[PDB]
Amino acid sequence: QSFQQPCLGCREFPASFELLEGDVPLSCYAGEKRDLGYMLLDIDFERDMTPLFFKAVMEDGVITPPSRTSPEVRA
RNA sequence: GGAUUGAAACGCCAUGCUCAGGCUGGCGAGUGCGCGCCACUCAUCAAG
Repeated sequence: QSFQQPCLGCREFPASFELLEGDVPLSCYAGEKRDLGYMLLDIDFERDMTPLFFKAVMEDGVITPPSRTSPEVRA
């Protein structure tokens, strides 16, 4: 169930979803560290919709962004 | 139930491969070559 069909970015790309109740499956990038550069965390809507960015590293295929509510990522 | 740099977003309108042009003119299967040389139907059996 859902309020609306989720989409992968743009509405024309529907996202099939499913709750995961166990260990995450294996990633194709399991043994690799990859740097993706700075990308978007979220839009700080409270601060007149100021975007904020973080540098994305993709060790083992898992990205760990900082909490967008943290004071040290926000303006 | 506020926000997935999102929410909205046609490649779309239309356009003869056509007009046409012998595969033709002509060329003996032909000259010739015994099925032939031989070989008993035959040795018997009343008519009732």
